[PDB]
This record gives sequence, structure tokens and C-alpha cells, in this order.
Amino acid sequence: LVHVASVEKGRSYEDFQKVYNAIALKLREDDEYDNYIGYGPVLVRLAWHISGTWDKHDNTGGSYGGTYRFKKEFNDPSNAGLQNGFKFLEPIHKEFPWISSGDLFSLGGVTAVQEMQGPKIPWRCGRVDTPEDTTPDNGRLPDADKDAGYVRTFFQRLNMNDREVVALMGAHALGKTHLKNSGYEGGGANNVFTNEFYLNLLNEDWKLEKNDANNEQWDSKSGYMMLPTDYSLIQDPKYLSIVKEYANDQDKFFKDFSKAFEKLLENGITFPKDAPSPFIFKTLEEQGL
Ligand code: HEM
Ligand SMILES: CN1C=C(N)C=CC1
Repeated sequence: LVHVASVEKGRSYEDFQKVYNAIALKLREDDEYDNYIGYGPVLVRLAWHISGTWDKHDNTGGSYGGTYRFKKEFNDPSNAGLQNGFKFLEPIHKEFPWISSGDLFSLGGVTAVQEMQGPKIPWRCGRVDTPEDTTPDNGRLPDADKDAGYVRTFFQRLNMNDREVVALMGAHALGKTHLKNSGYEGGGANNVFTNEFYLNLLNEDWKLEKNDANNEQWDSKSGYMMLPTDYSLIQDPKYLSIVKEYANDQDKFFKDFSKAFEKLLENGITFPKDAPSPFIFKTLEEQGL
């Protein structure tokens, strides 16, 4: 199964920087969401979930087709809460009806990471909306109650190695868990992209507790929480080395996250050799906006 990137007719960098800017300005405006976290974190999670359906074995799923717009995927229990991100993006799509759905969802995540002071994440256009019958079944996104071996195996389906997994997981510095979405809860409120996920793993005094949904999670006094799968990154010796590396090198973390996140958002897509180079968007701050 081959998905060839096809640039939205006539469009160029500048068109996409205007979409980026509309997303970024809305992120600034709609500040009250989720007790003033704002929409950044949910948009990152949306971009990941629309991509994380991909299966390297047959090229099913993935960001290309924009299939989250269809009820089977929209209603996946693994996607509970992402409707908030979709509804944030609806007026953006209204304004720029020419962008594909996969382009919009993925660009939302890039815009969120950057506006949250994260690394620059190069982004390529040309995902093309595919029909309802191409929507992947539920059950392709990962469970949170499992161990390191589960995480490692899971991510092989997405063609991600240990470093890529540990880097991607650093997004769990952002936002929070909500009991009614996932059966996990914490006092998370962070909307600045940093390496503090790794610092927190190493430096906090973690307690394995049961939450109000009767699920186990790791809690600290300071208010942080880690899923079992997060904590597994310090229970496995190979993951632990990489957690230490990122806890000790913010720039390396940024660089590795950028590469892994772009890769995640591009898995399954064939870029023609005369496709445009990846775009690196300016932040609102860089533009004086
Ligand atoms: C083993 C892999 C992973 C598991 C089991 C997992 C699980 C979860 C769970 C259960 C939540 C809480 C959802 C809710 O209650 O609203 C969550 C939130 C989140 N996840 Fe993951 N996740 C994983 C990987 C990732 C990756 C790879 C990224 C992106 C690079 C990501 C980004 C996020 C973000 C940004 C949030 C916060 C959402 C918000 O604040 O609304 N996750 N994750
Ligand atoms: C703040 N967050 C904490 C986690 N353990 C997972 C997602 C987000």
C-alpha cells in the first residue's frame, strides 16, 4: 500500500505558515481550556494518535489519510478527549478549507510543540484525505498499564527504536491525565516543552498507588504522576541510560524529539524526489506577532 504525498494545488511555504499562525494565534486566545493549560498538549496528543495507528507491515493507518474525521476512529476509546483538539481545529479548517485533514492534524502538533517553546520540528505537506473504508480499526494505540517489554514491542510496529521511544515519551511532560478519558489522573498543568519528564522520573520520590478508577499509577508529593509505561523507562536498564542522557542534555533531547516526532508524523508517506523540502515554520514570537 503506497501513499504518495501530493502538495495542495498551488500551495507553498507561505500558505502553510499562515495556517501555522492561525493555529498559534488561537492557542494564545483560547487560554482557559483545561484549567488554563490551553490546547497545546491535547494538540500534540492528537497528532500522535492520528499517526500512531500506523502499521509498518502493511502501511495501514498513519497520518496520511486523515481518517480521525470518521466516527470509528473519532470514537476509539483510546482517543477519548481528543475531540477537544478536533473542535479547536475546526475553525482553522473552515478558514483554510484547502488543507487536508492529515496535514491539519499533524501541523497542529508541530505548531503546539513550537509555540510551547519546544524544538523546531520540520514538517512536510501533502497528506491526502482517503475514504471512510480506509479508517483503521480501534486497538492500535498503546495501553498504559504495561511494562518495558510491552512498550518496546509496541513501538517496533511504528518502526521506532529505544532512543526514539524514550525521546517521544518526553511529551508526557505536557498537559495531564484525566480520569474520565483514560482512567488515570494527576495534577499536571505544564504547557512549556522541556526535558522535565526525565528529570522528574529520576529525581522524584515515586509511590505506586491506586487511583479512583482502581488503576495503578506512580505518584509523587510534588503532584507529578507517571503511568506504568512511563515508569518502565527507569525499570529497564536500556531505557534508563537514555532517560539519564536526556535529563542531562536539554539540547540533545530537543534534537532527538524533533527527529522522532517528524518521523512519527511522516510514517507511511512516500515523498516524491521533487517534493518540496520540509518546512520549518517561524513561531509567532520570531515573527513579532
Ligand atoms: C506507551 C506509550 C504511551 C501511552 C501508554 C500513553 C498514554 C497516555 C495517557 C493514558 C494519557 C492521558 C489521556 C487523558 O486522560 O486525557 C496521555 C496523555 C498525553 N500523551 Fe501519551 N501515551 C504514550 C505515548 C505518547 C507519545 C509518543 C506522545 C507524543 C509524542 C504522547 C503525548 C501525550 C500528551 C501531550 C498527553 C497529554 C494530553 C492532554 O493534556 O490532554 N503520548 N498519554
Ligand atoms: C502530564 N502527563 C503525565 C503523564 N504521566 C502522561 C501524560 C501527561
